[PDB]
Amino acid sequence: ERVVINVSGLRFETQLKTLNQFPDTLLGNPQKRNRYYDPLRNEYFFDRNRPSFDAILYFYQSGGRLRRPVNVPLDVFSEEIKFYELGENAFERYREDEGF
Amino acid sequence: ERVVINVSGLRFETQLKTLNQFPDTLLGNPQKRNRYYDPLRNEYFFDRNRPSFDAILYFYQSGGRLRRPVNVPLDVFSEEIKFYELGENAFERYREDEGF
Amino acid sequence: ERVVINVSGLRFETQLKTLNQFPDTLLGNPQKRNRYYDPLRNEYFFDRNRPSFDAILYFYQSGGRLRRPVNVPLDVFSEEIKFYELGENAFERYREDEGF
Amino acid sequence: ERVVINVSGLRFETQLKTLNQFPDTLLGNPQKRNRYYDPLRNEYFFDRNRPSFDAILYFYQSGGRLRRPVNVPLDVFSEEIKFYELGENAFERYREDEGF
Repeated sequence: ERVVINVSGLRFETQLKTLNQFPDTLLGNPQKRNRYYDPLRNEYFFDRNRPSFDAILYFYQSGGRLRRPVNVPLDVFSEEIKFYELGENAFERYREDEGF
Repeated sequence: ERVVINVSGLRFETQLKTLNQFPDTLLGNPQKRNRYYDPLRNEYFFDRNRPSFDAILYFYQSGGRLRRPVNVPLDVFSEEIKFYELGENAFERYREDEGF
Repeated sequence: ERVVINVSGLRFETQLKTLNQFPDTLLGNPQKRNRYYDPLRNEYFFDRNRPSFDAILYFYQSGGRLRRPVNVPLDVFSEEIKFYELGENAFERYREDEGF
Repeated sequence: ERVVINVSGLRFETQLKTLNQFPDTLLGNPQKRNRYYDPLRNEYFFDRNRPSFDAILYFYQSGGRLRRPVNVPLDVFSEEIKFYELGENAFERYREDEGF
């Protein structure tokens, strides 16, 4: 099943299975992701930072690799990983990787 | 209400409420933004630099965080923040952040 | 008149007047740009490098500012400015700006 | 013949001839690329990293120039060139270019 995630007009596509492998995240939990469903467009809409999302989707595609894009600052990216609820395990890895 | 902002073919989407929170800017003022409405496509069209716009929309989404993308030079970005009329408060913060 | 330039699937939009201000370039010369018209899609198609094009269109929008994106290497960008026939005046400025 | 390659929602377009010049790669071999055909959308779908793909398509357009985008880390890019089966000749050049 193909899913369309619209981040501020930038459309990402993936399979439901890709998101569902991390069920304790916003996009992996139907109950949380469905709060963001747009019934008019059959998409999930986020009125959020666009350049961070490459990395949020790749976290799922890669089975857990969390990497901040260089064109996106630390604090911006930190707020997005928290919003998408990637988990304390992933936040720990990220924190070691950047210093703090 | 969903808004489509077409910057040189790159389409951004946001909510009207997101833009309207900064009413003393081009995109937050209906009177100014409507000069750029494209009645054929039901979008606002800007024939302008594309890579700067991520940051112009995120200024609204973040409630005021103004950040220059690294792939975009200082002078290019400076001209865009002036064009979008982000305000002297925001221009001051930006100026401290980059030197000048 | 709105123009759609499809660079390898990345669609850029501008006005004809924007391109026509530099008539001695590929995109500013109807005779040269029309070799790339796609009658099925009513677009100009280039099966070329995508990240360089932001900067090729901005050269026209800015009235002549030629800048290489940082995510695009020198030799890649040099080949694109030559292909788009931006002119020896612009190529000189670029050459000073990068060394050689 | 125009081909649409959908990488996680980012659509790339090229000509079949462009891909077919490197027949010993995934995208240059009909038998391998067709495993990824999406009959509902008449596209080839890859649920993969988006920022690396500029460079994978440009490898074909340029007749062999393989370059890692700067916004994409070494290990991420290395996994994509292996997946797309660009060849040991190209992997050797890449390895010299980055160290290892």
